[PDB]
Amino acid sequence: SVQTAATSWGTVPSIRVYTANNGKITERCADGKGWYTGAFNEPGDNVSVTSWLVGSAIHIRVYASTGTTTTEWCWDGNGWTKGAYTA
Amino acid sequence: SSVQTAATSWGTVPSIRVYTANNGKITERCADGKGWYTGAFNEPGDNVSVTSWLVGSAIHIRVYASTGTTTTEWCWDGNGWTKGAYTA
Amino acid sequence: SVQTAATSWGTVPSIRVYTANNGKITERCADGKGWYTGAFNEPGDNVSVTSWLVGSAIHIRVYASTGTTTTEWCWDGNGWTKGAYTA
Ligand SMILES: CO[C@@H]1O[C@@H](C)[C@@H](O)[C@@H](O)[C@@H]1O
Ligand SMILES: CO[C@@H]1O[C@@H](C)[C@@H](O)[C@@H](O)[C@@H]1O
Ligand SMILES: CO[C@@H]1O[C@@H](C)[C@@H](O)[C@@H](O)[C@@H]1O
Ligand SMILES: CO[C@@H]1O[C@@H](C)[C@@H](O)[C@@H](O)[C@@H]1O
Ligand SMILES: CO[C@@H]1O[C@@H](C)[C@@H](O)[C@@H](O)[C@@H]1O
Ligand SMILES: CO[C@@H]1O[C@@H](C)[C@@H](O)[C@@H](O)[C@@H]1O
Repeated sequence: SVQTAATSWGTVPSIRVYTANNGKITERCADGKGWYTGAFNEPGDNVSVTSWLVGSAIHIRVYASTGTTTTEWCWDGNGWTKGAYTA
Repeated sequence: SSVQTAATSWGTVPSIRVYTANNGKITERCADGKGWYTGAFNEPGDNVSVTSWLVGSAIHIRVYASTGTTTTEWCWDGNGWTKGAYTA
Repeated sequence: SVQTAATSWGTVPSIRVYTANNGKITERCADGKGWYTGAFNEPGDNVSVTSWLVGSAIHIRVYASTGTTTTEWCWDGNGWTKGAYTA
């Protein structure tokens, strides 16, 4: 099957669901209305996620695994960038 | 090969929910500050993820159950498990 | 492919990433000044994690699965101990 990971924040709430499918991770988003496709699109067969609020600003870390290599992807409001995580 | 689990918790007691995908079936184990018991959640799936949030003292849980390329969202809001609006 | 589970707490933040690799689950840690190897080391092919704060004290529960047997490991400030979880 496809593999998913989920995070949420606040009380509305905001939800982000990540799906690993055919070597690619994509993102679906809800913020109190309908679902929409998120900006996140990077390779992976396995995915985990965690998020935290710095005041009103959400920060997301997505851990994308292909073989024995896990790449950390960072959302800090402006774009998805590679993090310094190593195994 | 092995079962696949997802976990969420809330408050300081705490309350914990663990979801296990086992040979195409997802079941739920629960702790609320005593022992473990089997929860009301039972739906098909080979893969499960979960998130939860509090509105005051009221827990809201979203479980994402996947079979092949089809992900179904299940919603706990205090009364029972309902299918959610999630699509992909 | 390796399988990961991620949790975070606070606003720095603190992040823990658990990786199941060839029947071994290991832990990588970030507390605001780089990644280091954590004290968690247990057998398993699948891992999930949840954590919560009681005031300023962090508690972690890691669910490690081999076949159909899931073992819960507990961090409560001092060390990793066997939890009461069964299925
Ligand atoms: C506003 O942008 C949306 O929300 C952010 C928190 C991220 O999840 C991003 O990928 C998504 O497209
Ligand atoms: C500032 O560093 C960035 O954010 C931290 C919270 C970590 O996710 C780290 O790997 C990443 O490079
Ligand atoms: C009160 O009901 C128990 O706790 C709820 C929060 C849900 O996890 C439900 O499946 C479980 O049976
Ligand atoms: C009220 O709507 C329900 O809860 C939202 C937070 C979303 O999970 C949505 O898909 C679901 O149908
Ligand atoms: C202080 O010790 C570090 O942080 C704890 C919260 C645990 O993740 C432990 O395994 C790790 O070595
Ligand atoms: C106090 O009991 C310990 O912590 C609880 C929150 C549960 O994780 C339980 O399985 C564990 O034995």
